[PDB]
Amino acid sequence: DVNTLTRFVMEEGRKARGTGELTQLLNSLCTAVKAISSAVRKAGIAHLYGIAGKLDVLSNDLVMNMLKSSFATCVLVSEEDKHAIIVEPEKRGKYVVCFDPLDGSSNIDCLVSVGTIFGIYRKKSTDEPSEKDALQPGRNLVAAGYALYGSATMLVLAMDCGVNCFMLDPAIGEFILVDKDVKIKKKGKIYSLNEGYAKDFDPAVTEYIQRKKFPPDNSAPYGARYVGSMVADVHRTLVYGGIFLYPANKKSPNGKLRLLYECNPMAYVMEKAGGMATTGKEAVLDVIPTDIHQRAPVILGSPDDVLEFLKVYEKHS
Amino acid sequence: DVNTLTRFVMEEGRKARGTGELTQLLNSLCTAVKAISSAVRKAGIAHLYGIAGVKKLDVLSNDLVMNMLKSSFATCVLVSEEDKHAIIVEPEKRGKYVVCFDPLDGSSNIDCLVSVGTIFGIYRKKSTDEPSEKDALQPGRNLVAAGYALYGSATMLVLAMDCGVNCFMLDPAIGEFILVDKDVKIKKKGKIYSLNEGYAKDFDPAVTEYIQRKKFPPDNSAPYGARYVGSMVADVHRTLVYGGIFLYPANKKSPNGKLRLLYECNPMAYVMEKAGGMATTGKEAVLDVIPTDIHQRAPVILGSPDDVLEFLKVYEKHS
Amino acid sequence: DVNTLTRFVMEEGRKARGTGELTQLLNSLCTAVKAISSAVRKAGIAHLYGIAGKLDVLSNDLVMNMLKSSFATCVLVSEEDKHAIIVEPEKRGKYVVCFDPLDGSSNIDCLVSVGTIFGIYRKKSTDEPSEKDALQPGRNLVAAGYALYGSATMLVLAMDCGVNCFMLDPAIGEFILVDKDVKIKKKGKIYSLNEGYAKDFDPAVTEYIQRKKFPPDNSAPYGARYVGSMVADVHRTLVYGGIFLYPANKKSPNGKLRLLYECNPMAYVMEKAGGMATTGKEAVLDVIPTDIHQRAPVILGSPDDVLEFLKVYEKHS
Amino acid sequence: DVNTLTRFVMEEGRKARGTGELTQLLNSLCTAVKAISSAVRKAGIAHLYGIAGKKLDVLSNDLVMNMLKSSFATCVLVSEEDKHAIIVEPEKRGKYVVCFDPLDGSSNIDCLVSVGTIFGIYRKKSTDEPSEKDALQPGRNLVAAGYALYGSATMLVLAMDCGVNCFMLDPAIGEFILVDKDVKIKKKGKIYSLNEGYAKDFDPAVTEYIQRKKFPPDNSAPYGARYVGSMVADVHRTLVYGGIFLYPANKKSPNGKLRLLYECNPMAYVMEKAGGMATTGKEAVLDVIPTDIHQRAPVILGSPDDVLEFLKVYEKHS
Ligand SMILES: Cc1nc(-c2ccc(S(=O)(=O)NC(=O)Nc3ncc(Br)s3)cc2)cs1
Ligand SMILES: Cc1nc(-c2ccc(S(=O)(=O)NC(=O)Nc3ncc(Br)s3)cc2)cs1
Ligand SMILES: Cc1nc(-c2ccc(S(=O)(=O)NC(=O)Nc3ncc(Br)s3)cc2)cs1
Ligand SMILES: Cc1nc(-c2ccc(S(=O)(=O)NC(=O)Nc3ncc(Br)s3)cc2)cs1
Repeated sequence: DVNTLTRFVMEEGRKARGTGELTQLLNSLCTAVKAISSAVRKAGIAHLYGIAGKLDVLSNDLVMNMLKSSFATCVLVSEEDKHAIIVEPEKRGKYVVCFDPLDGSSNIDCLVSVGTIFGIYRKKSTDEPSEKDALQPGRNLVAAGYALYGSATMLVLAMDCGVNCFMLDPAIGEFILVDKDVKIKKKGKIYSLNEGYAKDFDPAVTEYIQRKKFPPDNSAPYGARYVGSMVADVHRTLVYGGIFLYPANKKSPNGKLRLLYECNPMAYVMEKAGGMATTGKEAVLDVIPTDIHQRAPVILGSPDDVLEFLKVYEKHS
Repeated sequence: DVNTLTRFVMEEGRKARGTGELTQLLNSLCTAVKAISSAVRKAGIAHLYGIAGVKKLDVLSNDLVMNMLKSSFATCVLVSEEDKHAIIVEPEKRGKYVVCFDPLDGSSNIDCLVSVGTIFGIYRKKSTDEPSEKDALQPGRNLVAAGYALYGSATMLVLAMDCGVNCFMLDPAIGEFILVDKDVKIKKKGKIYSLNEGYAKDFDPAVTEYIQRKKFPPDNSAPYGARYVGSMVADVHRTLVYGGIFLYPANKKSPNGKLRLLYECNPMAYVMEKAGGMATTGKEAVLDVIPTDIHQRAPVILGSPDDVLEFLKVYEKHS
Repeated sequence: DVNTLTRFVMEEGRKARGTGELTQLLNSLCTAVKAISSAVRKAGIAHLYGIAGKLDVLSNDLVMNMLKSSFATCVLVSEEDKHAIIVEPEKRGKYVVCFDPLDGSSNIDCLVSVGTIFGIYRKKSTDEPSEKDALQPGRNLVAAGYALYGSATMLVLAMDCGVNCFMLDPAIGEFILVDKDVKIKKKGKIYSLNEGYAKDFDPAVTEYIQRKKFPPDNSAPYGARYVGSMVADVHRTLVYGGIFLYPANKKSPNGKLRLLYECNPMAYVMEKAGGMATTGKEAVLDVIPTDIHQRAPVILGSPDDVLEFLKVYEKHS
Repeated sequence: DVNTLTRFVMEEGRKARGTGELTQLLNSLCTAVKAISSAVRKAGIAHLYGIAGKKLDVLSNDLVMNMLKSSFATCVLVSEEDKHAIIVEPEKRGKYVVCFDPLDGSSNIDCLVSVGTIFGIYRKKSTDEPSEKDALQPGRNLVAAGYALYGSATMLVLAMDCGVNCFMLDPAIGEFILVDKDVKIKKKGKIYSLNEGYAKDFDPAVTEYIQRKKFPPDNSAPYGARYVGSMVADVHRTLVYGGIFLYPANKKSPNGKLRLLYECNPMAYVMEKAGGMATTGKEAVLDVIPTDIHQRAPVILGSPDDVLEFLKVYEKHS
């Protein structure tokens, strides 16, 4: 029996007897995602080229304005904005949203896959809302996921009930539920990172990579895949299994990806799917942030693959 | 002044005073591509999941390309990645062109929504014999037109002909390919290398040396970045747009590479060379290989000319 | 501040502190309507004509299956089905829905406007669901409206709070609120009926129309419009004012249009917009039905116009 | 075997061994029509209502004007939206003259009534410098004419010397698919179409003819009545279902209401190529020699038997 994202979320929200605010949040977010998808696939591009005589900016505006007008949020943190955005009192709800409106858009000139990442916290304190309300560890997440604008558009939504995948049918502008209660493979056959930085690798990374090319137990070498867009690489990791790494290097001694709106949502999706996500020293979701734009190293994916990396890492202290 | 793919092609064809057959070819090809794009983006998927109470995409794409080319009255021999033998067009629909295509390259991993694409190469039938598979056994040098459609974050048709390379963006609101990049030229040297390094234990020694030169530059230069989508159209297109180098080389286990010459290597080599880039097997230009089997494989290394030349120096250094 | 149908209905539903079932129903119907629109605009027709080598039934299937799977309905009455459709026990909700899935589709070969008409009732008794639960007078309506597949696609939704109009943005599949709390003109300048059947007119109908063409005073005659598709004609009546008639005559003493899923929803929209809708003998919404497919004469529109018709109608009674 | 509009026109163009200029015109027009369709169906309206924080008839006119100019096929363009004819700049001049109504019926688009685009295409006949006079040709001189109907779906009807062909816009791929080949209208229909709101102004022939439709003197069944009020919608129904369409003169419109250059002549061309008729009462619409690009004309068109029946009544009243 068919189901849509909005209907699925309403049915779960009613079972839980919530106020409805989270459903309003998510529905508004979905409206923003469908709007971004339409622009990313270049609907209307003919008008820009004169038929009748920016993209990361528009995506950010779409998310900001739909979340503000949902009456469900109070603090908004985006990759695009230096400081947290405080929702005006007459539109304030109880939820905090950290998002990357068009992740990977730096290389969008080659039509690489792009996406939107989001993580949702409930505001905890009785104080007036402020940037400090976004400085929660990932354990505190209420919901997280991403929209992938790849060969098709897909929304992956992780909540405490698990992970579910919804395909955008653009003929009717509806997210169709296509993969329920998704679990990642225990172990995969693909590893994913920028090997251009081989010169800067920690020794633990270098050894782990050598095990994938020259397997010590006589198994077959892993394949290598690296789109260079986090949402595409993570979603392949979810679908086919395997492991994704953005460890520390010389240009990025704390890694390059951002903790609040890149690492935490993907880590949350992995763990709800039976996967893992580590910085090397701890779980990503346990990192207590002190800066909304702070960076974090990330290694995630199938549990056997991450655990193997952690064994190698532990060997190097 | 705005321009669309069809009109751009009509204006060039009229200037050249051709019969119109090639324009009819290209127009039918674009229609199948618009149909492929719509299925790839999962238009109508709600019906598969029971909203009202079916072929895999590579099968449907092959049917779309096949049926539009046959019904274009411009073709006589069609080679597809999907079919063991060439298709001979029925006499009442026969035109003068030979088309080799890959209808949905990269679709094996479309379950993760990776970029996919369509690759095509167009030849003039040269012999006066009855049309046959032998008419597709032409070297890449003989191509009249070649290109690809990339179904990525957006859909783009790249069309290379003797006049150069032009890029057309599909506006899905109106189903028209909008001309957005005219007479495109690749960077002389790039900063990205692209290949499956998981198989490093099987690398040819020249591939091992060249890749290490990229990671640990001997001249104190900055190392290159690495990108490998695993879908040829996406990787080659990034190579065209940002410059750099793409490798699917031969090794001991794969002495002739993995990619297919007629409808993967030749069309991309033609696009590269028209953009001021290069494309080599290691031993020669890809477009100079004289094929003997429509599904034969070929090693390919392509991209910015300085990068390809650097590879070829290393390849020669290993005798 | 932008608003969509889903967001608008959730917000009223929260103010009203309801269980959420009605919001679930309407969201499901909305999805069916987007699906009908896509098929009506002939998306994918290329495949029907061989590029790779019914419409009213499909629309009926879309509505039936979306409503059944909403867990909000228990009895479904459609123009397309001889008997009421009883929702299976494990999916039964509290609402009764009467609809015409593709009204006007008889002339769809000429690309005429078509539409979907719906009316929603609360099941009143605790008995086992049966056709009898749909035999409520239009006065009992919880919500009613229509979707018009015209030059664009619009959903007109009438409830106790008034009538609101939503434009389908097909680029993102969202119904945008574009006209809030709409009211009909007190008096209009357009009359609408099939004059080809003039020889069968009731004598009061003949006189009233003659007064529209040959006003006994010094005013200008009314204009005439008749699309032949009820959703199209009633929506024009709502937007521009005026009067729409499908009256009774000697050969059709009860009219031809159907009460449960054409006359009552349109009469309800009219009354919530400050209009009127009469059979000649009483308000349409006061008719107590005895058969789910029963017919009812209907005259509706701007109140001064409807009241003028009743004046002429009394003279011949 | 499937066929599209562009493919259908090229194949006929190759057979005719013409230069390609008309094919270039028509392809450009079809591109503007798809852009109009997308706008008319309100794609992107969410942005106009603030999702991120031109009137339709003006936009449509811009789309046709700019696509035809850039086609290198036209020299004089006449539009319902512009007071004077537009002369194409010299470096873009081709041989064709185009009269069009970019969004006919848009006056009542607030109620989502069907709207449409009407076009008629002429070869420039005079060798003088291009000017407004190059559009003052009788409809008999048309090379191509037709319309796009933005109704429940979008359909393009194309009439040429070879006959009338109907193409359905599949919005999933932005392609016009051939769905009705070489269309012929019914010899006689059962629907008449006109604004009876002007009954007090009808001349006696119109009054008698309508009375014959409601009270048939042969005791046959009355015709049904339909009047959308949008010309493209009413004419298309007439073409598909047969019957008769009327917009006669009245007191507000002593020379008729509909426009000769880009409403009456193109529909008259489509009707006659479909085996129908289209008359002013005094002569065939296509025989009227215009003197002013926006001049009006009375029109009665549709199935041949129905028009011929009207003309007998017209003859009876002298
Ligand atoms: C996939 C999953 N979703 C949830 C979930 C979603 C939303 C909430 S909520 O707090 O927003 N409550 C809420 O919406 N109630 C409602 N009343 C009427 C309507 Br209609 S929806 C609570 C839980 C849990 S697992
Ligand atoms: C981008 C470029 N395209 C070409 C090109 C394209 C097509 C041809 S052709 O042989 O097909 N001739 C042809 O179509 N003539 C025509 N007659 C009437 C119409 Br309308 S089009 C020849 C050259 C060269 S560079
Ligand atoms: C336009 C208008 N709509 C209504 C209306 C609609 C639905 C209902 S309801 O009974 O379904 N309750 C309901 O949905 N509660 C909710 N809780 C949380 C969320 Br999120 S929605 C009640 C009233 C009145 S005027
Ligand atoms: C449906 C119908 N269309 C016509 C028709 C259309 C266009 C012309 S034309 O003068 O433009 N010539 C022309 O296009 N030649 C071409 N050669 C190759 C290509 Br490719 S196009 C002439 C006649 C007649 S009935």
